[PDB]
Amino acid sequence: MLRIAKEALTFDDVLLVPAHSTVLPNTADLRTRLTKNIALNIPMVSASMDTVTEARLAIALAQEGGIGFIHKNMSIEQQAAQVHQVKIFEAVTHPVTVRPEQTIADVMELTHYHGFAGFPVVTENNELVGIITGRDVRFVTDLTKSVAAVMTPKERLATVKEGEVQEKMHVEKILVVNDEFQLKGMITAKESKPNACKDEQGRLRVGAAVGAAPGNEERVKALVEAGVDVLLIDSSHGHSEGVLQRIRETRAAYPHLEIIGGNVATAEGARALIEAGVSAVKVGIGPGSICTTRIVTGVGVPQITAIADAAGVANEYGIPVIADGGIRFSGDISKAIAAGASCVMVGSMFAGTEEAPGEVILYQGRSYKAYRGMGSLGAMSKGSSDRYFQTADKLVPEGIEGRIAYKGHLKEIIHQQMGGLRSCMGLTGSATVEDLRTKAQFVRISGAGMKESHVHDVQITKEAPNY
Amino acid sequence: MLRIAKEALTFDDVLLVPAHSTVLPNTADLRTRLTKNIALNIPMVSASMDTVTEARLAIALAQEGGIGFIHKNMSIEQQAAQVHQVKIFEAVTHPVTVRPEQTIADVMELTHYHGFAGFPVVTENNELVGIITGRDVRFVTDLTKSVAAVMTPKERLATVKEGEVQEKMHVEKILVVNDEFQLKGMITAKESKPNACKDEQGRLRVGAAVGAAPGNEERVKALVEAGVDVLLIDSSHGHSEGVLQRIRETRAAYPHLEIIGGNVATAEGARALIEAGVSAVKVGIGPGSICTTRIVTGVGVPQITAIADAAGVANEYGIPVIADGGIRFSGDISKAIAAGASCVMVGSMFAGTEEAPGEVILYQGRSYKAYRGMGSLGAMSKGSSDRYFQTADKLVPEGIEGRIAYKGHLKEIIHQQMGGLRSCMGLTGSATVEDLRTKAQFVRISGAGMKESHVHDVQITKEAPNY
Amino acid sequence: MLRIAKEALTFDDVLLVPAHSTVLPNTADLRTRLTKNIALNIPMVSASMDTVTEARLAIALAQEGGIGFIHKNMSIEQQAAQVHQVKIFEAVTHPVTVRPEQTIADVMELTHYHGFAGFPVVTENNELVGIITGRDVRFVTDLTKSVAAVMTPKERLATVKEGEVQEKMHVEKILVVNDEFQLKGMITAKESKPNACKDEQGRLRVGAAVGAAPGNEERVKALVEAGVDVLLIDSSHGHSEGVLQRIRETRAAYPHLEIIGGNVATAEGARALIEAGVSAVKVGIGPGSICTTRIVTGVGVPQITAIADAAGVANEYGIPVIADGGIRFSGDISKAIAAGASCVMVGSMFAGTEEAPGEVILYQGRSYKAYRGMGSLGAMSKGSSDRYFQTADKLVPEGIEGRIAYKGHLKEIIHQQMGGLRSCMGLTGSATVEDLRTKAQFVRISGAGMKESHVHDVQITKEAPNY
Amino acid sequence: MLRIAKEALTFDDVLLVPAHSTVLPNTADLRTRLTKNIALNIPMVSASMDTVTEARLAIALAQEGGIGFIHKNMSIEQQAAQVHQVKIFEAVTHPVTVRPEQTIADVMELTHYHGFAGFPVVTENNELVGIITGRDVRFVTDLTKSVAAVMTPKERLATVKEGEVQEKMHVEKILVVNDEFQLKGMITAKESKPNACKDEQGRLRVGAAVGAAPGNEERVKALVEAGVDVLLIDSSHGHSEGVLQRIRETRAAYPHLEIIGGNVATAEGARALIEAGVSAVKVGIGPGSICTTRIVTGVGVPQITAIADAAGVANEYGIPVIADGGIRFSGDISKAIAAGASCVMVGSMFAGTEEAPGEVILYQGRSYKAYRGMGSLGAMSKGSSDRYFQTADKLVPEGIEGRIAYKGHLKEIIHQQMGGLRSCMGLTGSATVEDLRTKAQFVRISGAGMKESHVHDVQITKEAPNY
Ligand SMILES: COc1c(C)c2c(c(O)c1C/C=C(\C)CCC(=O)O)C(=O)OC2
Ligand SMILES: COc1c(C)c2c(c(O)c1C/C=C(\C)CCC(=O)O)C(=O)OC2
Ligand SMILES: COc1c(C)c2c(c(O)c1C/C=C(\C)CCC(=O)O)C(=O)OC2
Ligand SMILES: O=c1[nH]cnc2c1ncn2[C@@H]1O[C@H](COP(=O)(O)O)[C@@H](O)[C@H]1O
Ligand SMILES: O=c1[nH]cnc2c1ncn2[C@@H]1O[C@H](COP(=O)(O)O)[C@@H](O)[C@H]1O
Ligand SMILES: O=c1[nH]cnc2c1ncn2[C@@H]1O[C@H](COP(=O)(O)O)[C@@H](O)[C@H]1O
Ligand SMILES: O=c1[nH]cnc2c1ncn2[C@@H]1O[C@H](COP(=O)(O)O)[C@@H](O)[C@H]1O
Ligand SMILES: [K+]
Ligand SMILES: [K+]
Ligand SMILES: [K+]
Ligand SMILES: [K+]
Repeated sequence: MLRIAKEALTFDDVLLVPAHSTVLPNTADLRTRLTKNIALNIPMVSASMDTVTEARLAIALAQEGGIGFIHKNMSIEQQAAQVHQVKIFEAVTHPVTVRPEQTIADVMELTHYHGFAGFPVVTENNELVGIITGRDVRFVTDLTKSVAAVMTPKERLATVKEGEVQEKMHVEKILVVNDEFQLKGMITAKESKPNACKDEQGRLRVGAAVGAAPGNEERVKALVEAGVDVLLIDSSHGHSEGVLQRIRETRAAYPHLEIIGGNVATAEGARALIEAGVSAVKVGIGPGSICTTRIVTGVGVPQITAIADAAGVANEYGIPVIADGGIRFSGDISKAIAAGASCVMVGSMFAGTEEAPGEVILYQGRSYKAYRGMGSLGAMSKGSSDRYFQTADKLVPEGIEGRIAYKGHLKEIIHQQMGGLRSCMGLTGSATVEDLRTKAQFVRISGAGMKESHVHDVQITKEAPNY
Repeated sequence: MLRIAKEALTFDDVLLVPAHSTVLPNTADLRTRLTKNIALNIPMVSASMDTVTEARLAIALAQEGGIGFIHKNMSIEQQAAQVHQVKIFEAVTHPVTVRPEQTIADVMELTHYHGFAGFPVVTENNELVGIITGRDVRFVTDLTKSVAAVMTPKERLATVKEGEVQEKMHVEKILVVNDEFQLKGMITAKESKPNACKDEQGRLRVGAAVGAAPGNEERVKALVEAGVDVLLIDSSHGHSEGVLQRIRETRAAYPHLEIIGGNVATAEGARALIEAGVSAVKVGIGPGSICTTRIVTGVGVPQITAIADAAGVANEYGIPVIADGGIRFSGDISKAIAAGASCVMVGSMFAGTEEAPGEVILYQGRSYKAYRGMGSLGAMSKGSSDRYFQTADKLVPEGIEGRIAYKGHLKEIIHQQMGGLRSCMGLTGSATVEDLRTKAQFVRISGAGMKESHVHDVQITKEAPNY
Repeated sequence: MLRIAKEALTFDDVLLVPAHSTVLPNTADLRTRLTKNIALNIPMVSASMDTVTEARLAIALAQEGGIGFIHKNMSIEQQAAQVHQVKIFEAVTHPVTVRPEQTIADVMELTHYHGFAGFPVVTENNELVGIITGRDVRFVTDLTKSVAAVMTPKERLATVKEGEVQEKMHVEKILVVNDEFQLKGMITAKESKPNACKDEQGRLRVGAAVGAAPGNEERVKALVEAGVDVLLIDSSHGHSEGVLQRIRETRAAYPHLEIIGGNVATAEGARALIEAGVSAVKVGIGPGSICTTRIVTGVGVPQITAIADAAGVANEYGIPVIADGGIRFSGDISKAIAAGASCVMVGSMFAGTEEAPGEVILYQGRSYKAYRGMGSLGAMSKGSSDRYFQTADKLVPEGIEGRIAYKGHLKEIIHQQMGGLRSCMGLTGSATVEDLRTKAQFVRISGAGMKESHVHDVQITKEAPNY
Repeated sequence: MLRIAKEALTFDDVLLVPAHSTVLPNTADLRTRLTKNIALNIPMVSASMDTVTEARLAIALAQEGGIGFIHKNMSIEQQAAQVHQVKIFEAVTHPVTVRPEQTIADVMELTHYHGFAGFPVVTENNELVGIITGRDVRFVTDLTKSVAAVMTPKERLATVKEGEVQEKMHVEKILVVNDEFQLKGMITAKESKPNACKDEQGRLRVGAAVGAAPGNEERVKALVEAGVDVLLIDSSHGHSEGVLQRIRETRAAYPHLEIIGGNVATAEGARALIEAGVSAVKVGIGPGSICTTRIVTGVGVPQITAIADAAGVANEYGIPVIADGGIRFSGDISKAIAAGASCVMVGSMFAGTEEAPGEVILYQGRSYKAYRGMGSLGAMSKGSSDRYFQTADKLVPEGIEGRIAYKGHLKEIIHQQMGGLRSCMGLTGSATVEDLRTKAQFVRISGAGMKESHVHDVQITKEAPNY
């Protein structure tokens, strides 16, 4: 009579089972797939939220092996600039410089009559027209001569266009130019981040979100043109025709573009996304820390069941599932993977790190940052308006606005969390992320089983970095 | 051995499943049925409680698309007057006026020798006997003449009886009279509330409760005579013979009267109510916020199972179910509908609004209103007594007395709550209330699933209007 | 592999189902059986605990329709005296009196020369030897005569032996004597408590506990000789051979004595008690408010399942079940009955009433009384010792010592609680306790169902007498 | 689809069932097996943790009938010295003594011219070369003679080598020597601890842990050479090949050594340990009070199911199971045994006793001791380092550091806890630990059943010693 499918389960209803293992935590292999064609070094992506991911965090995350997704709550050029920033990220030097009109006396004023390498010569703005060296000047007496009658001319310089160049240097100092022969710096013949997630040309990978409303074409175009590695079409309802249509159109317009579509929480929803053309299915309706959808609307599916149901279909097409929302501890990452996901998307876990947007706030002598639902009033009010234009029709939010404890640097957080994954892989005898994802077993536990799992019956005196 | 049917479920044991959808929240259709013949524009009715619904709230609710139920804790004429108030609600002007005995000097005292429209002329009390205009007087010198020798006489006036009249005006100012030609105002040729729930003649709908005890005939009669749209026979035990008898008698006496009977919590109970003649089955034994029945008596049925069981029968006769009690958030409304209800009856959700009875109370520098069970001592003590008459026989209450946070205006609350319904209809791909009610699917969740549903693991900094 | 029977259930896991009803709460019939041959007017007995039941409460409870069980933590004669007190409870007057040696002047000193009824004449100690009346003296001048030469002699008095006598009075004042013709008072030709639980001779019923250890014979004998109506052999383990043996012996020694045996929590245990000869099976291992057995020992059975299992057997022999422990609200009484019990035994519910032993304690400006497990250290330390005698062998308690809020008078508590029963009987359409016990149905509910049952989502401003 | 075995259960999900019993708590038999060949007098062992077990507690526990396991967070010789200490524990006297060079005047200086037993004579360091008695001196005048010309020579002494000797005394005072004839004390012809757990030669039993990393051979060798009764190879992952290999090697090197291996939480894991050669299977992955494994890694198995699954296999080979972690109250011990374990290993239950390592700490005017996971940062930092050597590679802890309330003496704790076991054995009619372990039955209970089990609805005024 009551129309009810079986009991759906979330992270706290299950525990993974230990198994025979020849795997040590530090030998565990963390590599996995974000989409059919994009590899991750760690099974983490960052949420596309104005309180989690801008260029700063996207770069830091990619350096550690994951991919950040730039949020859409900014203008097109703003978003494209963010992507571009990530794509060109290098860490070049930017030397002291003179004019073709400046005199030798000007130069001697700078050098202080003791030897020097040289000064790149630049025009009114900002053309590079030569160089003057400690050997061009050592024996020039006439302090009145302009730098241009004694400089090494344009053609004797060794240069590169911005964007490894270390190949062309095989000469040991090279001047970076652009398309109008305009100086941008210098690089002088000299791996900090071996787990970096990078594209075929050794650039850091980045993603960016656009959402499903009509009229996104201009935004998509600019993001692809800025070299985005993966496009996320993010919606609170991936099973909506609107979303499927938007995915179809984007697939048809960029047949090689890796696209993530979601969110869904069912087999059917994962099926309709795959049919629309996604390269990856993003799963989660309502499990997010800052989410009130389940309460406001009554709709949702516990996240371990949502994952397994979406993966049941997505596996049949070779399509990876992304588990998005509700990850609170590193043991949830293990569980989301064993349920069928190839990686997890996280907000709160990364929010409040140094790298996330926003400044630190003090509240009762303790450190926090802003963290808010993308569907909260504040996140939505940066709507398209200016409130000058906007106003019986008030928005009904499905997210809250809050504060989250300051976490410090992203790198240490990732290391803490992946530690716990590695240890689970040793416990479950999973060599690779695939083995955890396809072979690990669960048991179902009661509320009393979950209390035994936590710390219990002792006073914690010190905070542990993973708990 | 132990006599036990299956596990019964309440709101927090279930979540609705998202589905393929061509529905947008703002295109969702909220219309539904209160009874076999009365349509609602929104699936909400207000509880019949002395701390929720009197004329004030009944009018405000009907203007928004629902129906209020006037409570019975007042005299017959009091209750009939409340219904009448709702039925005649308009928002007429009520102009300045003179006597047939008053002189022209009296008039000139009022006008101040500059032009005027006119003054309706009235008797000792309160008959209308004519009009005197700025053109009746402009050239009357004799300030001593009585208004009656120069007034426009009774028959040259254009008038209407109280109770659209805008048809007869096709003349642009019309004088409202009653049956003794007595003046009541004026209306001068001039839609704020398009979702208003209205009867075939464009009057706001209203309901009123009587309860099941013998001797209600006089009360019913007066309520029907006051134009009540729907009679509620409300009881803590709708499956009691007393209640069924009372419903039978009322059906026989008013074969066209829409009658709501309840409350029940079973198939059988819904069946016996339908057999007795109800136009709608009201469901809920014990789920109310202020209810202690379950604890005091040990009896009750979790409300999602109570709804589905009652709807299983009521569907077979085309009879709508009203889900009454236990609605706390807008997601519960979605759930109660998907379980089989056509609308929800709410107390606490509306209590504490400006429109509900009682004044605002301050308690520790914060705003509240009184909200009490109709079976609490205070609600019951307004019994029939005066305590002068009343007293080893003390009442045993099944409701408590309390306070509820001030909510502000009803209109904003309704908009907040229906927002969440609309969003669920988009999530579940339900175009109409019927589709949610008959096609949406649930999953069953654990206590851990319900914690994931809420906000979790972040500090809320601002209160969201729906949470 | 793990040796586990099905899920056992307690009060909060179930709710009763409303049903068709021709029963009104105030017409509900509360009468039930304590044992095969002893009727109760209300389905309550009081626990045999030194903080719940001594004569005071036993009398008050019997007057309301139940039976109190005097505890065993006192000497034999102490316990027999308590029983006796209950058995003889009447509410006699006790007039002013003179000596056969006292003079007329002594009498006139007392009367003050205005008329008087008379003075019963008594010996050195305390024999009754006659009467002197206002008419024996009115005309006796000689103030020196001793009362004995003018008294109405022994044989003209109308008298009764202690222990209705109102039959012999058919004469209107009668002098109460004992076996040595010794005066005890007077009763002068004059129903407050119609629900009183009484024996065939109109005396209040009382029970008394002895426990199962060897050597109880003397105690049993004295209790039977004091007119105890029902003997309780109370143990934390009724399925222990020791207990069954003790029951066997007592049955053989008093074939007509109603005996309660327990506690058990299984079919088997109820069977072995019946076989041993009990007139009633008492059920409950670990559910008591002050009990720590379940935690200390790991043993126990949730009380609704314990009841139904014990009743499954006990029903086949016509033997009533007593549900003992874990009753917190009046809805638990309804549930315990529907699970199969004929009445409930309560401790905390009665503890802290005026009538229970101990004085009121103030603790932070609020009223309490002592309430302790009979297996707590304090209850057990009144062992048999004096601590002078007693002491690597310390007792290991299965009960705690605590305080319970002052409740006031027992009568009001009973009325509050039976109110809730009556209302459940109306809700479930149970005319008699038997119908609730054998025909009412349960549903099983989740933790979320139990939260809906309570008060929720409102601030209680006043305490309700049943909640 | 989701890969899930049945619901696993922990202590609070179950209760034992009372049964027919001829067993009294004080007649219950507590003896059980630690391994195939080592008997315990009580079914308790202490955890191998630097905050629970060093020699002090190992000795106290063995005296009460259990076995302590010395932890490995110390050097080899340190650990061997601890074992040795336990093995030689006696409670000898150590008399006053003189030199062969000291004069009679020196002696008379000590005696004070009144009679004396005698003085054992010792060399430079520390050889025993004779004795001088109150009868050797009574008649020696020459105060200048050296003790050696008047002493009773080496050969007239009655002596024993360190390590019952009371047999050789059959002479009543005997001088304890070593292998270089060096004096160690004296024992003079004189059962406090009858439940002592002892080896075939009447020495207290002790265990010691080594862990599974390569290179443990030297440590094992020294522990065996120090007379360890049982070797524990303890790991957070007993199903890891590394652990199984280490067990294999140790079995092959010491075919008669009793070895405990673990921890596992499955049938398979218990099977692989038995195959590797263990004499006992230790069970528990994640249930420990101070454990965060379940949360950090997501892996674990509720402990009652982990026990029964491991015992299902281990029973088929006659191999005992040790239930390790998550024991909080004495009722958990009963449950762990009935689930299949032969004894329990405890940390927090013993931590904070006088005997456990560490000093008492005051924190807000109350007594505590340190208790920490062996996998917490602090426990692990005593790594092998000195931090001078050690440092993007920080450890990821699976244990926390905390404080636990001071418990007093271990003996009283054990007596409290075994009290509760004994009482359960009476309740379940289990004469021996074997009967509880193989015949007792469980019921499964809800969260509401567990609340009824606890104290509820009363204010505890005094702390009970077992709760
Ligand atoms: C896009 O971000 C999300 C996602 C991924 C999810 C939910 C959600 O509320 C939002 C924010 C809601 C927004 C931005 C409103 C616009 C819309 O999407 O129509 C959710 O409940 O599951 C998944
Ligand atoms: C007799 O009172 C009880 C009863 C009825 C129960 C329990 C209990 O602990 C005591 C007190 C325990 C005592 C007096 C110790 C003596 C003994 O009985 O051996 C329980 O857990 O279920 C039922
Ligand atoms: C050995 O002590 C344990 C045991 C028995 C268990 C766990 C645990 O974390 C530790 C401490 C973890 C350590 C010492 C890290 C070294 C390692 O073992 O690799 C657990 O979760 O179940 C059982
Ligand atoms: O306002 C919101 N309402 C509901 N879900 C949101 C909202 N904003 C973001 N989300 C989702 O919640 C996820 C983050 O969940 P978290 O890691 O548990 O903080 C995001 O990746 C989006 O899926
Ligand atoms: O005193 C009472 N006891 C139990 N139920 C009540 C009482 N008064 C009103 N009710 C019911 O509780 C409902 C309101 O529930 P609420 O919306 O959860 O506050 C009413 O519509 C009646 O069904
Ligand atoms: O010390 C004790 N330990 C366990 N049970 C007890 C103890 N003392 C009394 N009882 C039982 O607990 C019952 C009272 O339970 P209550 O009504 O829930 O307070 C008594 O009737 C006895 O069955
Ligand atoms: O740091 C740790 N993490 C997890 N388990 C631990 C750790 N240290 C000890 N243990 C285990 O926890 C047990 C003690 O559990 P307790 O009795 O519940 O305090 C030990 O016997 C080990 O099995
Ligand atoms: K949420
Ligand atoms: K309620
Ligand atoms: K209890
Ligand atoms: K734990």
